[PDB]
Amino acid sequence: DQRFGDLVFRQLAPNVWQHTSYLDMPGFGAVASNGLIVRDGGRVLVVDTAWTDDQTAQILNWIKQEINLPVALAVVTHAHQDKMGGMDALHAAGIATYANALSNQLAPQEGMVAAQHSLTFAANGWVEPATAPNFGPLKVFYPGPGHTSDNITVGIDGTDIAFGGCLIKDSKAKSLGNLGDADTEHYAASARAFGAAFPKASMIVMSHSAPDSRAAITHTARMADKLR
Ligand SMILES: C=C1CS[C@H]([C@@H](OC)C(=O)O)N=C1C(=O)O
Ligand SMILES: [Zn+2]
Ligand SMILES: [Zn+2]
Repeated sequence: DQRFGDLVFRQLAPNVWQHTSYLDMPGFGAVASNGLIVRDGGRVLVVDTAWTDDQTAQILNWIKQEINLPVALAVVTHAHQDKMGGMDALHAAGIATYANALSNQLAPQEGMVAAQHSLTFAANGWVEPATAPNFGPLKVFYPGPGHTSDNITVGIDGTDIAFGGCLIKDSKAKSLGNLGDADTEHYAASARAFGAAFPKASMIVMSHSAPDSRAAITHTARMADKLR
């Protein structure tokens, strides 16, 4: 995997890359955050911003250089900084942004810029397709409240990659990370719903670890069960 400015990029599959940015948090130093970049025909689709506007501009620059296709749309997976910190950059590049309607409602109070468009979901978790027009291989699933009440997840058609975002931790993880906004009562169930929603997916991309096996889902759920 490749360094570019302060960011790191790793190709996970033919038309799927994972982007990584860092933030110095005081007392623990640097923290990595992963999103996805996806080439679909003549378009590129982004899943999650970087921590900051500048890092997200860097993402766009790298897409210009390594793929040099226009960015059709971004999806952000909940209203925290690792996932929405760079909404202004995307808007300034005139890229269409999408989030959970709840994310857009929460964003002002979590100090984020709302996306331009709001996804809504069926009772079974699946995105209403009207609200996610022309997402190509991106299948968006709302697993229920866990890390945040608004956390959403994205599988990529034509790969065995699903993206858990901050919901899923790594199979050798010691805790569940920041639970200050979390739904402790439903977290295990939401992790497992994410599993069942993408049952064949075998490469689980996450916010804060390198891609992992489905034991990430299992281990995260088992960890959440001990918090209920
Ligand atoms: C490990 C951390 C601390 S750093 C990042 C934080 O970014 C603002 C957040 O989204 O809570 N998230 C997690 C997490 O449990 O996923
Ligand atoms: Zn978060
Ligand atoms: Zn996180």
